[PDB]
Amino acid sequence: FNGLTVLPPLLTDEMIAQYTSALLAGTITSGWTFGAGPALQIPFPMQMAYRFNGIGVTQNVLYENQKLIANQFNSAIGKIQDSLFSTPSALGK
Amino acid sequence: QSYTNSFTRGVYYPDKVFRSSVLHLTQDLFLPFFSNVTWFNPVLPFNDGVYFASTEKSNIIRGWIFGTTLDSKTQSLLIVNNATNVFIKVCEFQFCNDPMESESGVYSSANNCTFEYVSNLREFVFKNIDGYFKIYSKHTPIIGRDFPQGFSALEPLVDLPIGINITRFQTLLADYYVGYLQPRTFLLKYNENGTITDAVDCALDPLSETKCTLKSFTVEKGIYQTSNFRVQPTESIVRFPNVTNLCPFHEVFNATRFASVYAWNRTRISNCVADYSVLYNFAPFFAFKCYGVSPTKLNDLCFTNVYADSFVIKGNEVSQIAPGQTGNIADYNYKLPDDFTGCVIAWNSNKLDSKHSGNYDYWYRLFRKSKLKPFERDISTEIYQAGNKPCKGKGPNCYFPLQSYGFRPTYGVGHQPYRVVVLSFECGPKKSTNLVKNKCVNFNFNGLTGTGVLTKSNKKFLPFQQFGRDIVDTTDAVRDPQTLEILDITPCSFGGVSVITPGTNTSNQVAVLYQGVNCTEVSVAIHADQLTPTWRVYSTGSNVFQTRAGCLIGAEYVNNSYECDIPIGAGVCASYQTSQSIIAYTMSLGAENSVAYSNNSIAIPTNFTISVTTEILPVSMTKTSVDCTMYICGDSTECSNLLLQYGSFCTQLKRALTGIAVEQDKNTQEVFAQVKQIYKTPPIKYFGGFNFSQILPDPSKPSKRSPIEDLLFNKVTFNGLTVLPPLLTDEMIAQYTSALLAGTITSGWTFGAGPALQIPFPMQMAYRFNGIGVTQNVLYENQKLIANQFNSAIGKIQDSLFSTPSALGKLQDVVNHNAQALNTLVKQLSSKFGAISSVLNDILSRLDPPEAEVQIDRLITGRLQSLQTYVTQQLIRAAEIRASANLAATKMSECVLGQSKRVDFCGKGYHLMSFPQSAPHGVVFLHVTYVPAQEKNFTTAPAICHDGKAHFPREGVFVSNGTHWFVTQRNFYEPQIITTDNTFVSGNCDVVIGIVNNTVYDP
Amino acid sequence: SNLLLQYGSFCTQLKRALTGIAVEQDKNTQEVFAQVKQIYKTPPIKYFG
Amino acid sequence: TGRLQSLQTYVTQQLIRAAEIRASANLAATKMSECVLGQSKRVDFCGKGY
Amino acid sequence: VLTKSNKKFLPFQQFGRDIVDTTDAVRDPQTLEILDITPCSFGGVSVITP
Ligand SMILES: *[C@@H]1O[C@H](CO)[C@@H](O[C@@H]2O[C@H](CO)[C@@H](O)[C@H](O)[C@H]2NC(C)=O)[C@H](O)[C@H]1NC(C)=O
Ligand SMILES: *[C@@H]1O[C@H](CO)[C@@H](O)[C@H](O)[C@H]1NC(C)=O
Ligand SMILES: *[C@@H]1O[C@H](CO)[C@@H](O)[C@H](O)[C@H]1NC(C)=O
Ligand SMILES: *[C@@H]1O[C@H](CO)[C@@H](O)[C@H](O)[C@H]1NC(C)=O
Ligand SMILES: *[C@@H]1O[C@H](CO)[C@@H](O)[C@H](O)[C@H]1NC(C)=O
Ligand SMILES: *[C@@H]1O[C@H](CO)[C@@H](O)[C@H](O)[C@H]1NC(C)=O
Ligand SMILES: *[C@@H]1O[C@H](CO)[C@@H](O)[C@H](O)[C@H]1NC(C)=O
Ligand SMILES: *[C@@H]1O[C@H](CO)[C@@H](O)[C@H](O)[C@H]1NC(C)=O
Ligand SMILES: *[C@@H]1O[C@H](CO)[C@@H](O)[C@H](O)[C@H]1NC(C)=O
Ligand SMILES: *[C@@H]1O[C@H](CO)[C@@H](O)[C@H](O)[C@H]1NC(C)=O
Repeated sequence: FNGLTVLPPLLTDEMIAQYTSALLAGTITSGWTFGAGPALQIPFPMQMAYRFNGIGVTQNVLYENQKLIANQFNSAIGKIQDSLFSTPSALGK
Repeated sequence: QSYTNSFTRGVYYPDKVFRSSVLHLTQDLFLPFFSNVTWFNPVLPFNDGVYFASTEKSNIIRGWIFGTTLDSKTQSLLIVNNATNVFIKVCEFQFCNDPMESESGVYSSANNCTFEYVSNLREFVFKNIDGYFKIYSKHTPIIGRDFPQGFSALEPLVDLPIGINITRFQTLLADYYVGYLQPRTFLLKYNENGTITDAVDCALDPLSETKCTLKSFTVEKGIYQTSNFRVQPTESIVRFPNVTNLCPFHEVFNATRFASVYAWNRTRISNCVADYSVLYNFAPFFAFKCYGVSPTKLNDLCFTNVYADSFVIKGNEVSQIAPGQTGNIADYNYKLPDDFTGCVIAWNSNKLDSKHSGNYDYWYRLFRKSKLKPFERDISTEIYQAGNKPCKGKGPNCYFPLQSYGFRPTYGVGHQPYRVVVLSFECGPKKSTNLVKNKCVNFNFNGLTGTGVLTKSNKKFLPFQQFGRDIVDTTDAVRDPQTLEILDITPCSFGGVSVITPGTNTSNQVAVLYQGVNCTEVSVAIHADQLTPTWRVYSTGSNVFQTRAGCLIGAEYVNNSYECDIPIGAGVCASYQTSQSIIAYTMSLGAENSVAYSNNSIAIPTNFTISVTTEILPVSMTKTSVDCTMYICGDSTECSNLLLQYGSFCTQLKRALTGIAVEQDKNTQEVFAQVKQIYKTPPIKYFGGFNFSQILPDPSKPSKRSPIEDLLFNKVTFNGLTVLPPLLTDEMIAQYTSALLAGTITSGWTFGAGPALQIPFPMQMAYRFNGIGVTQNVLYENQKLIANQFNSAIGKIQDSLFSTPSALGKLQDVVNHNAQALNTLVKQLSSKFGAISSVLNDILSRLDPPEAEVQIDRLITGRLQSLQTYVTQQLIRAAEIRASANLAATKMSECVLGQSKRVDFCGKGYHLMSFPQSAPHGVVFLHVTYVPAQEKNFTTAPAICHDGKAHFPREGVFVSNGTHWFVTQRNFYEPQIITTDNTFVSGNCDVVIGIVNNTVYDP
Repeated sequence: SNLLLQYGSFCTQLKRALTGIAVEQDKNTQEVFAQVKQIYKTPPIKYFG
Repeated sequence: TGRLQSLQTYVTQQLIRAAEIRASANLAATKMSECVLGQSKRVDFCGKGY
Repeated sequence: VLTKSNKKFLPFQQFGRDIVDTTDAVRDPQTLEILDITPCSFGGVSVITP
């Protein structure tokens, strides 16, 4: 330009992706605890049981409908890939 | 005759302004640091001031001789000085003494000696500026003659109003060091008295430029923005179309016969290149009087009207050919206008306008009963009447109104025929040069001027388009006017340079990041003297690194990975390591840690830590009130009247500032005054082992502040601007802090939702464990230890603030930002704003009010823009601090007046409690949190299939130590034997995946 | 440049504001994305229920 | 004067947009510290529904 | 208000300013006495009305 300069961000996109991957891996393996100290491992069907307990739903239902819920999630995430892909105004902000 | 370096010598007092312990950055003709100094009766040229340090005790130096040639034209200055008093004679002589009573004063002459004046390590700054010869003397008689690399200011000794020309200087003899001065920028440090004890250069080193920028002599570790680099232009090229000499020149300029001199030819020079300068060589043009423009070449500008004229005149008559002149030509032939901007070119034409028998052919008008006007043609051929009787023919005083020139070859310059071209306007001089490519160069293509790099273009122009633009509306591509070729205008490389330093105290080596530039490009620019930041960091061949942020020529890249210390950009960061040097590394985003996830693998901690963390929040800002009239106008009635015409700008600014002040008051009111009644701590002071000494008020001192509050307070530190005191005094704020803390430590969180309800502190902490999914039985089971942990943690806090001086960075930043805003506001009072001066009083008693109105208006506009900018900045910062104060109020209403379940809101872990502490313009939250530790790997199963039915823990987790299956709390290892009161049943043993057979014993 | 020199520290104020904005952006992304102590890897190969 | 007023307008607009984006980034940090690093009980904060 | 000053002017400095470039000290050669220039008292007035 004419004196304007766009300074690149300190955190490169690869580093931001690495932070995202680390947060997501800690969320899916160690659950919610990694943000309050050392990451404590726990199987995902147990963390989902805890999260059902956190909304006034006893964990049994989760197990009592484990696989179905997975498919629901497996379906829901799929629609996201389409929802962002089809609508061009999804990333409006 | 050796060459040395001037270490820090050559600092003189620039102005008689006393200053006390300041850092003043001034630009003047200084002696650059570490410059090359000649150590020595040869002739030394006087290049715009010289630093002369004569070091002798034998008094060999007997003064100075100053001048340019000493040829009895210039005032040769003769200066002598024995020890303290200087005898100065500004004489004018051919020679000095050099072409007991060991003195020779013969010189050569004393003619026109207008002025005489009387008054070991003798250093003198000799300058000639503003008609003043300025000699600055430091006569420090050190014992010896060796050149000391030391510091000493130079006081102003003498100023003499000479107003003469000086180019050379020689030393009177009957050693010394000489250095030259250049216009530089220096940061002078005046001490308490007016003693400039230190000076920092600005053109040397990246380190001694951040000092100039920050107005300080000690910089802290970090990266500092500084001046912007640019690759300077290398050459300059001006290009024009194929020079069409085809103007009506040769037929007009080189015709054997013209018409009558009064009847000039319409030599209309339009729509062609008026390159008639070559014809200067065709004929010996003698009377070349170009009054408005004097082209020795003329090929660029296009103009509408030329009104060119052709004349045939004598020699000793051009005196009447001048703008606004009167005489025979002006009053009879053609009047030249007062603003006559054109070329009168008369050339002798004996070889083409003379003949043997007499060239009686060129008539000129001598008599006319009318006066010519500019840009007029006289057609009147009537015989002039000079007698009362009617004029018909010769005889009486009736001359033919045209006299024929008697052109002869024997006549002199004043009578030889001159053929004259008169260019009389109501092109552009420059010869086209060769086109350069791929070089940062100035270009002047067909009048379009700029700077940039011209390369080959693939853009196809339609055969009428000359320029080329973009959405930015900048000239991107130009087609060559001469060779008809297209080429783009890629601009010269530029950007910002930043200086990375580990701090003045740590070291002095630095790094420089030329942002957004190729290392090859910057190295090439360095090689062929192309960079504007004239200082060059010494290239070693390994101290140059390339990254997406730019070229970092200050350090070496290491393949190692460390946490970021000084952010460089694009992940790359720089840090000092000890051998001792600056290194650049890719930022390591912490240690990589893979959690060993499995189908059946859980880890429950068996221990914990009661951690305490500090959370510093700005809550308020300094309340500032500005009197618009007094700030803008120094109690001047005229300025007030002029300001009155600008509407309610002063009223608007006052309203905004008052709103900001009341907003600050409401901010501290909302943050600290959420408690109805001031609560008092009990006198017993025992809280079940918890200490609470550093946070409770300490009565054995004034202000009744806690020791941590005392550390916080001791750790943080004119012209219409007034700092209004806050409504709530710091004692009152401390009283609110004490009341909140006492209600927290006696009634717990109950005092925030109603009347305070007393409760023993261990019981309150037990319920706070209940609030984070840890049964109260833990606390009682580990009371003492936990208390000690808390007692330890808080203790470390007292050291953490004490040891680290950068802990209260945010509040100090707020205070410094307000101080900087006020300092800028008052410093722009000295800004001239394109006016005569920055003081209204001088303008008033220097100019009449009608003229002074313009200058006062300019100053008013500048100061009003300054005030508006300050007010808008304060409004933005007030909104920011309002958001921060709302956050602080939310924390005090949730972290302090209760236990918050929001993660990472009231601390880095499971929140237990929080304690507020007042701080200057802010609050500090001591967040007490539960951080589990001492993990233990375990095997888990979502269910338990005992009586053919699945069993799930009511609130626990099923774990196994290899052999026996227990259920435990999911935040603290407490195994328990599985029973019916401990699990609940749902269905049979088929849907659950990780179900495991076991026994559920009934009690 | 000389004419602009008489307008006081306008350019200095603008540069300080812009640098504050830049470091604010860096701090924004630091606060948003760097709340994790250590980089965690996914298990070598495994599903999650 | 014209160009410096343009610069001041641009800088003020950037400051206001920076305050807006700072509020947005604070909200994003709060979400990642309350919706990602834990389960939030606030209604319609981490999405429409429980 | 012109009061006795303790600022040691070296015998070449006529004026004396501060970091704000406000002349906080002057000395007339006739008196040759260094004196500070602390300004006339001012401020604001505010009306408390019920
Ligand atoms: C809580 O801790 C403080 C600080 O250790 C105790 O106060 C005194 O601390 C100094 C050392 O800084 C000791 O020499 C004193 O003996 C301590 N006590 C007294 C009475 O001055 C404080 O006593 C501790 N709390 C309680 C209730 O004992
Ligand atoms: C200033 O000059 C006085 C003269 O008496 C001296 O006492 C004082 O120490 C000096 N201060 C400094 C810092 O040079
Ligand atoms: C004008 O130029 C023509 C030749 O082009 C010449 O014959 C004529 O006499 C000239 N008249 C004057 C006034 O020069
Ligand atoms: C005309 O051209 C001839 C050569 O052909 C030259 O000698 C003469 O001086 C020129 N006169 C003018 C006025 O150009
Ligand atoms: C710098 O220019 C060279 C030219 O050959 C090129 O190879 C290199 O990639 C460029 N570097 C950058 C940072 O663009
Ligand atoms: C978990 O169980 C599934 C069931 O098919 C199996 O595929 C997977 O390998 C198991 N994971 C282990 C044993 O780590
Ligand atoms: C937990 O750690 C503390 C020291 O921090 C120690 O005193 C205590 O005994 C430990 N508890 C267990 C269960 O190991
Ligand atoms: C996981 O726990 C088992 C025992 O339950 C142990 O043998 C193994 O080493 C642990 N793995 C870890 C701590 O990574
Ligand atoms: C498991 O815990 C039980 C309960 O006391 C103990 O008797 C047994 O030795 C423990 N075994 C292992 C392998 O930890
Ligand atoms: C649990 O025991 C039942 C019989 O009591 C058996 O049918 C079932 O397969 C067992 N489950 C496992 C996982 O061993």
